[PDB]
Amino acid sequence: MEQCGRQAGGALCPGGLCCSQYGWCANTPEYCGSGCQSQCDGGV
Repeated sequence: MEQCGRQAGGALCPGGLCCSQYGWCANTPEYCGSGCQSQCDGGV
């Protein structure tokens, strides 16, 4: 799992993954919902 956002110098997730409020990359509501830092729409 890649890191992102505040927790990784502002980095975007690879492969259209959502960056959670904790700075981890995945595509579940826990990552793409409230607090999502980037690519919250899956990179559409």
